[PDB]
Amino acid sequence: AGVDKAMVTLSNGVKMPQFGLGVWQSPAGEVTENAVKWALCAGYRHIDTAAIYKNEESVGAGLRASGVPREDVFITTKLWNTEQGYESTLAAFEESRQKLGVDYIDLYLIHWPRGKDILSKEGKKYLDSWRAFEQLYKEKKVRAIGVSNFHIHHLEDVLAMCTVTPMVNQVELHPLNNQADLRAFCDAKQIKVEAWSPLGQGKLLSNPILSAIGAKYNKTAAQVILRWNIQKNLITIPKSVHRERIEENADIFDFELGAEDVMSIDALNTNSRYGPDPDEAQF
Ligand SMILES: NC(=O)C1=CN([C@@H]2O[C@H](COP(=O)(O)OP(=O)(O)OC[C@H]3O[C@@H](n4cnc5c(N)ncnc54)[C@H](OP(=O)(O)O)[C@@H]3O)[C@@H](O)[C@H]2O)C=CC1
Repeated sequence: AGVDKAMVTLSNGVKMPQFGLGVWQSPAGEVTENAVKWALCAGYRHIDTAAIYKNEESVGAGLRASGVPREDVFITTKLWNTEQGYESTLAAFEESRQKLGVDYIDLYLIHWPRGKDILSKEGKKYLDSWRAFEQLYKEKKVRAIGVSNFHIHHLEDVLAMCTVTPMVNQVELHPLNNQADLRAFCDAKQIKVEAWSPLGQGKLLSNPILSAIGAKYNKTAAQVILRWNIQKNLITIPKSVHRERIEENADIFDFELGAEDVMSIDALNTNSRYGPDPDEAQF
């Protein structure tokens, strides 16, 4: 019933807060430190970062600045595409950990499978990366492990070799790209789906239908999308560097979208991505 209290239980029993702050494109230094501090002070208990964002030290600094005990906060970071492989994944994990200034990381994700052309030339290095994730998990260095931007076929590849099933799959998900088929698969395999670019990188916020739905509840279009995420049982990580938007985005536990509204948002799907298609990426 609140941003600090809404949880999704992963297949290993770990409670991951359903709502988090994304920090992609938040500059290292003061901007990231403030955004993180403001989020935590507003009751967020989850921060999503990545090695490639180069702001992990700032995430750690903002957490320390907030006064909120590290044990109450869920930190996700990600292994970058160029570091896939077994020993290289272990090394990258340690680098993230030291930058974050923590003893353990809550969730570690393979950032991308890498595009089909790279896979064809270099092999599916995400599999040996997953084996490294399994060792890190065995050694209690990380509380949960998962992937990001994996389609059903990438997931089948991991499921065929894994000793631990990926616990989260973080993918582009918003009302123009609802990921219905991937969600059906992930539900079957107990893989929780987490939405990236949930506000469509900001581009969805002028949407007539969404704004009109919001007006019914004295909420903004952004708040409608995020309430839709919550009611679809998704984990969501909207990004802002602005304190007012950070607080606004979290203020979605004082209303609920009715059936017709949910239907109208579901009708918006066009399978249109703002981000790269994981199959076609040339990185
Ligand atoms: N696994 C992966 O490959 C990826 C993961 N992600 C993760 O997902 C997170 C969220 O996705 P992201 O693409 O960053 O973007 P979002 O879909 O959250 O949209 C972010 C944009 O919306 C603006 N915004 C945020 N809240 C509001 C509001 N209430 N009113 C008006 N404008 C608003 C922000 O502006 P401003 O900041 O100026 O306020 C920013 O321009 C990322 O930060 C990252 O953590 C993202 C992409 C890929």
